[PDB]
Amino acid sequence: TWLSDFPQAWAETGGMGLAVRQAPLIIPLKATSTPVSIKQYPMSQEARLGIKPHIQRLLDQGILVPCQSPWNTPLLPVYRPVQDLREVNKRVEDIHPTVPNPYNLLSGLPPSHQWYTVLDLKDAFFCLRLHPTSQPLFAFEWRSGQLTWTRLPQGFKNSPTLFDEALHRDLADFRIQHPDLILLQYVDDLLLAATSELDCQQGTRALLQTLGNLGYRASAKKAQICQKQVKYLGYLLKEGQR
Amino acid sequence: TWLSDFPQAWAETGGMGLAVRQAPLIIPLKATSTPVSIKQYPMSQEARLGIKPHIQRLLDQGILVPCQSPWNTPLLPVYRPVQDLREVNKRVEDIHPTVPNPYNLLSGLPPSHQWYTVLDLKDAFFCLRLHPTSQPLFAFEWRSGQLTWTRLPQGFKNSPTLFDEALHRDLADFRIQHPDLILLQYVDDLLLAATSELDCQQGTRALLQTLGNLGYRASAKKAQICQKQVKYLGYLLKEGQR
DNA sequence: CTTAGTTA
DNA sequence: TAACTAAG
DNA sequence: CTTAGTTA
DNA sequence: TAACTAAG
Repeated sequence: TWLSDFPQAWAETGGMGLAVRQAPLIIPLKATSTPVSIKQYPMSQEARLGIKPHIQRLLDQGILVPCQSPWNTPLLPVYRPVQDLREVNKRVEDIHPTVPNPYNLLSGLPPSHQWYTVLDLKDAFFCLRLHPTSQPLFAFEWRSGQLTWTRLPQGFKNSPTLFDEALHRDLADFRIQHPDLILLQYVDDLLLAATSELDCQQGTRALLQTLGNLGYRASAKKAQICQKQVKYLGYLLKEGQR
Repeated sequence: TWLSDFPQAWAETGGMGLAVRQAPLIIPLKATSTPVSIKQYPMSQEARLGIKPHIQRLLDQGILVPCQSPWNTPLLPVYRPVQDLREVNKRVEDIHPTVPNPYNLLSGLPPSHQWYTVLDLKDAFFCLRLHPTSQPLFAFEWRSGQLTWTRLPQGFKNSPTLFDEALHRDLADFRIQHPDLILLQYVDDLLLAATSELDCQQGTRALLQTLGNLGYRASAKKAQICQKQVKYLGYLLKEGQR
């Protein structure tokens, strides 16, 4: 089936992603910013044990590395690790928000394309590398020393925009090679639209092959492939309605 | 002095006023109104004894009379009697508010008239009679039976406007007979302005004589007569300033 | 006393 | 939501 | 855990 | 002013 033909494209089979064509991102600070080091709220053993294997997996994957940084933000003591990056966000230069609202994005769907494929990318932000100069920005304490992210982190205010822009650059060629297909991108949520079941299945094969090649990974479990009706961005797409 | 020449004009000497040229006022109700009878909150003996001689004086003066009315509003249990006429006010037809704001009224004072007389009328509203058909509107309980007002009452939403309009009608002739004088009226607060101390003193004599004749009474105690500087409506009038 | 409107 | 504030 | 924004 | 509410 779909899973077997494209082992590289699916998170289930291809391993953790890494966007090989994308240069490691440099994150510019506002002109007056200096590092802020916020103390870690003491964590209960229950929370620590809950979070631990997630931290170990990320270390194993090279997504977290040890560091010493003048920056520090807290992990929430209440599992799965959630970092409060608000004080970092305040010190990072704003970028223009280029991610379209879903209502506007969907206006780009013609009544002519009614065969749909929906993919969502797994651990999307983690596919984007962070330049070593920007890594220390995102440090947190783990017990003893600090760890930090080598990839675009959750909770960082510019992650959705930077990811959406990176994927747009990576999929520019695909769009050109398949000028009849409709591809909607909302950060990590993709909808491919076609006129026929055949166009859709050939399109979908090409999109998966392309994604896998670029280093992105889709969720095989959640994939809606070549259906006349799909869920996308909390809409039900059917009869060309919605 | 001023007090002796005009015994009729001063509250101190002329007795309680009564505007003899003014027809007893009829107070129109809104189209859907019916009487409201609000129970009297029990009054402490302390309050009752405090209020009593005021009530007796008003009865002696014919300003309050006994009655039986389907209307009733409460006197406040916490001296000097204050009637809560809000439920009556809600049922009475609105009139246009014609009393100018003091800021606008004072704009009518030319730099040329800098000799001032200020009078305030004592118990102004009580000078205006209420038509017997409208008297029952304002009834309250006194202990046992009801009493009501035979004159325009305090706390009634249209009293200031109706009084201001009535006094304007009564002083229309005076204005015509003294076209050089400036007369400002703000309900019961009057300012007469003149070019010279002589004009002011002759004007003031005429205004007092006219007021006394019409049945209004000014406070001799508070009167500011023929001064180059006076207090009027919480302003200090001096040098033509304010 | 109750109550319409504002501020905390 | 509670507390004031100004009023009748 | 803290905190910016809304509602009560 | 207190209480929620959604977030990082």
